[PDB]
Amino acid sequence: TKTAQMIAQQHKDTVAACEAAEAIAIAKDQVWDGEGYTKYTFDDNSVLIQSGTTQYAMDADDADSIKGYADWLDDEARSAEASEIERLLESV
Ligand SMILES: [Ca+2]
Repeated sequence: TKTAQMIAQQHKDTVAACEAAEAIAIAKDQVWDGEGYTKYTFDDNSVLIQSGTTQYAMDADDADSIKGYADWLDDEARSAEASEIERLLESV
């Protein structure tokens, strides 16, 4: 088991996993698009990648906010949430 996986298993909260990763990473790279991501590469060629947008604040009375929630969900969760999202939009 490589370093990135051990960090992800032992430090489930992003802030703690970040401390572990930054202590030993040989590279740190940013992905700017989408949620934004920070990539920590380790000596064993594993990589821990952390999302920069892991929360969403939805105003249920605002169509754009609801649509933004839907877009921010991954595809599988969006399918699970689709009928609720439709209910929300119809109520606006
Ligand atoms: Ca995500």
